[PDB]
Amino acid sequence: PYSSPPTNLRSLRDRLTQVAERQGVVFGRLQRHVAMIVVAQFAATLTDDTGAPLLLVKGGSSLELRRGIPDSRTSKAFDTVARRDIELIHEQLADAGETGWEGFTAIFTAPEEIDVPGMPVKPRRFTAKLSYRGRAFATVPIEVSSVEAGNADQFDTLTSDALGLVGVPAAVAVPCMTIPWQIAQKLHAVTAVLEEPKVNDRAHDLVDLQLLEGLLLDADLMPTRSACIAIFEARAQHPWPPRVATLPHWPLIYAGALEGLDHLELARTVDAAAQAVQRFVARIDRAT
Ligand SMILES: Nc1ccn([C@@H]2O[C@H](COP(=O)(O)OP(=O)(O)OP(=O)(O)O)[C@@H](O)[C@H]2O)c(=O)n1
Repeated sequence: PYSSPPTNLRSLRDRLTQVAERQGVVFGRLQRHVAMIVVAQFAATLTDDTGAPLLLVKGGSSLELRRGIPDSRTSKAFDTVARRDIELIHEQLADAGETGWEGFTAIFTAPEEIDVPGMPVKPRRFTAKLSYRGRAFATVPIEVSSVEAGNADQFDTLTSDALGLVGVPAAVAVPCMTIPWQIAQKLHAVTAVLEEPKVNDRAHDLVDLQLLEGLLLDADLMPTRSACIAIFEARAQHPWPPRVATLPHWPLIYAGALEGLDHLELARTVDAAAQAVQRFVARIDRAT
């Protein structure tokens, strides 16, 4: 246990290395995780007139927070749903990063519209360039999506002790989109059928959906069913409940997304994973 915060970036990295070995995770994953937590602390300063967050973490970053680095895929971005339009979010995020948090500071690049087949609204992507006490520490890709069907009306508050473990004591509170909404979105995405030149490549959703099933309590099954219906209705595309199919190019992609997750009970083949998520769909659909 450290008595005080790292005096500089060198000490922070040395401490991260120390915690990574003790925890048995890869240093670069832990460093990404810590940088994402730091970004979340800037994001958490964005609030409406009632103190409620303007930004909720979702996607792979949400799963990492809920399950831990060992039990989740590498998250590619700090992915969020936003209750305000991107220009306000960016302006307040940039101000938060300039003011800093526990010695960390951030510069945010200009947002850019992203293409993502199947979503009603194109998300915006940009980058946070984080420093620790004036030394470049890491860059965190950030993704921001519009609300959908009331998916930001509720949230959970996640915590990590990763920064405490390197001696940064402030409280971590990460507002996160709820598991029922997160299931609804991923179920829609993995079952969407794209225009025939384009093809659906989201075999990794079959991993995330198995991971989410492991988190869901039965008391939230009927909430999840309603959230699935709301998402499928709002998106005005294929109907609920969907058929969880696979495509011929998915096997290698599904195997890649499993990398490092063997200690879990995940379906070993992609077609087995599709049938397991199909069973999940049926369980959700019967919780009336
Ligand atoms: N048709 C789609 C595509 C994606 N998403 C949402 O956008 C997020 C980002 O998708 P992606 O870019 O593929 O990242 P992740 O799925 O979170 O994980 P990874 O990039 O590591 O594969 C997902 O979590 C999901 O909530 C969605 O709702 N519908």
